[PDB]
Amino acid sequence: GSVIDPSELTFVQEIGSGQFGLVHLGYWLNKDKVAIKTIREGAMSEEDFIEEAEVMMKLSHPKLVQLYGVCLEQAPICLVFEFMEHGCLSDYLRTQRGLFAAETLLGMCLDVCEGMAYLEEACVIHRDLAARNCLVGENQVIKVSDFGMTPVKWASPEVFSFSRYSSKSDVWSFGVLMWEVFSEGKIPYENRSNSEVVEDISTGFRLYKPRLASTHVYQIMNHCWKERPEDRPAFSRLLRQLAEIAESGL
Ligand SMILES: COc1ccc2nc(Nc3cc(C(F)(F)c4ccc(F)cc4)nc(N[C@H]4CC[C@H](O)CC4)n3)sc2n1
Repeated sequence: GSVIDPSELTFVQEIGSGQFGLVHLGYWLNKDKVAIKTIREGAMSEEDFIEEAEVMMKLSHPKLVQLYGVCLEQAPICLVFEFMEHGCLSDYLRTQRGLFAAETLLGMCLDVCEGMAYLEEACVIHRDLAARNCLVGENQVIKVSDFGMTPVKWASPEVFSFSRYSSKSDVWSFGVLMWEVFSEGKIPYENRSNSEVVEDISTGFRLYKPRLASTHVYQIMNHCWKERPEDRPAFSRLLRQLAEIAESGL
């Protein structure tokens, strides 16, 4: 990827403050609107932070966020991404609650599923798929973000007990992301501790069917939440199941 000099960035407004660093609305070259992600000094190594960018810069799909480049010269170092006009999906769903047709919500799931099928094919495991790590562009296009990395509520049981990450553990997470979309940004397992969530899931409890989700939609969420990873569908199959409902039973 392209190396960006710090002098080429204009920081306009701080919009986010995470564990791994700050996010700012900015401009590159006084031209392109960008989301600038500054590393949090100490909280993560520059090597790892940079390697995430490298991974991302060679994964090209319409439903995966893109970078303009990396700014290494002046610490704190940063990644420079394209600016997604409507911010993160979890917040978007929350602020637009009541203004969504079920068809639109299904389309958002489809967008995320297309990007995840691409990642799955590339043998790239996300590890932290959640509405909070998806972004909203124009005409409500959803892109997957933060997908180049090396939250118990989105973790499959084999992940929360044994750290067995896989594309099928991403599918469990996608099921929870589907629940977030159809509940229009509710927090899954609200006010429950990790111990309680683990126990509930190990018991057979699953997130309740949201009002805007049809029976078929909920059947698909549940297939993502099967106990054994091998009983869950791959993203490339989920994509077509989700598309078939868009015609039939919403
Ligand atoms: C991978 O990092 C990236 C890449 C691109 C990108 N684009 C972004 N755009 C916006 C736009 C707006 C907005 F202001 F235009 C906006 C806000 C609310 C709303 F309802 C509608 C629009 N808010 C935000 N907020 C951030 C979301 C992600 C979070 O971790 C940090 C805050 N990002 S972030 C980003 N990160």
